[PDB]
Amino acid sequence: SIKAIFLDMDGTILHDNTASGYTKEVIDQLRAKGYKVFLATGRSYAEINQLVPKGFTVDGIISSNGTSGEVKAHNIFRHSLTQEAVNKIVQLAQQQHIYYEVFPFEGQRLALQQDESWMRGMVREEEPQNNVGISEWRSRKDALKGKINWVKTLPETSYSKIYLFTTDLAQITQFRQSLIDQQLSLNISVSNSSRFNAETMAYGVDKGSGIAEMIAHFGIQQQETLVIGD
Amino acid sequence: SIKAIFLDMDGTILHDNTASGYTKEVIDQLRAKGYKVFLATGRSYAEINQLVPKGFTVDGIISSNGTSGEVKAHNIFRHSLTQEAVNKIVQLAQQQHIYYEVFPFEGQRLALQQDESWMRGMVREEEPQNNVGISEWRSRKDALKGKINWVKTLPETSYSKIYLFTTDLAQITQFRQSLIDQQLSLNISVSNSSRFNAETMAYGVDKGSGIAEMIAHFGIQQQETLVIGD
Repeated sequence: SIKAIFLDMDGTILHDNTASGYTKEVIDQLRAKGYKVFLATGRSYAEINQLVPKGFTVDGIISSNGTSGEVKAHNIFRHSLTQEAVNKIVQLAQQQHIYYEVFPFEGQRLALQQDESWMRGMVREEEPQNNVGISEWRSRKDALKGKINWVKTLPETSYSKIYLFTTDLAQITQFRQSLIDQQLSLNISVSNSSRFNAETMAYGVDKGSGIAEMIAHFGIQQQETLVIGD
Repeated sequence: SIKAIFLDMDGTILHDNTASGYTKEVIDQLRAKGYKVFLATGRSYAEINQLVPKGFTVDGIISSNGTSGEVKAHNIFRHSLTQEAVNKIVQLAQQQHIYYEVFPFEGQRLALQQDESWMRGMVREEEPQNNVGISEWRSRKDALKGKINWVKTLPETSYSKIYLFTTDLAQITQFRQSLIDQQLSLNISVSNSSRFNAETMAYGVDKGSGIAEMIAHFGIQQQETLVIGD
């Protein structure tokens, strides 16, 4: 029987959205009935906190794709890339003109200002290019419009992940494989959501590991946990 | 251990609403995991069916506030007032200028043309009157704008419920009591959602009885059922 429920979402349904009320109400009910209820999100803790309505409460949140966990506004884990890994991955990307976004745990995603013009160049067109999906194309255009902090030099801070993209399929296939080849040297796990991308996070860390860490904190077993949503 | 989940809602969450998709998706997942998932609604089966997005699927629906149950587009119970009760309640309401809406299981709620003048007059003001809540006031104005079928004579059809309203507190208090007083003679149960209203349905019938009938249809027990939502 279930003691923990995880809801995976991007937060948007908690805002303006007339369903935020219903979702908040359902979570309150579940919690009142004795369930521990958790959010899982790819968004950062700060972002998800900004989106949710006033009074919205869960027993915990795993954010940044399983790399962070928060309970009563206290961090219980924060799994970072090494600074050395970040620097090497960004170096390789730049050298190959692979569009990249570096995600800190706090603040905007970022990229080096010296790479701004070729990154903007790569998604210049309004229509998606070279078989890239509508959704990923729009996401890149939206990110270039106002979500990237263009920095002169990479900040020294804890880093959740790096996203890598290009419209050149052969190039990204090869680059993704080069990261896989270095999984154990850089201590990273490599994932991808399209054939045009890759993401690198700390080795062995993902939404699943985040869920395991969160339920372990509450003394709940995997077979007592229900995971639903995105 | 839970085998059945009932979601209580008015349907609108499933409409253009970018939450419609998430809700459908969550229901698909729960059903794929082996739960029986049901809707419970105050709307009619026909209304709720045209609100939901395409491909939306549940194991059953209880509608019209527990008075109708549907499984695979077939009716499994349809609990009606008597024609005699409907006629009597309407007569009493008319005599006392208690605003009324008679709800068939199919088609628009209805009221008699001969009563249109004083029904519309009662809620003519844009400002809520006599302490009536904003919500209930707006509901009455919305109903009068285009949700009522004004008939010369009441159709002979199965009827789910009668809603009763007035801005005269003393009058609805007494009228509500009069219906309670006749609960066993008319074979009705009386509920109310504000001090300005009353609703009459078949004796013993409500959302709870509909839930009970629906889970018994699937051989699931009450303690195996989770009920969340409105």
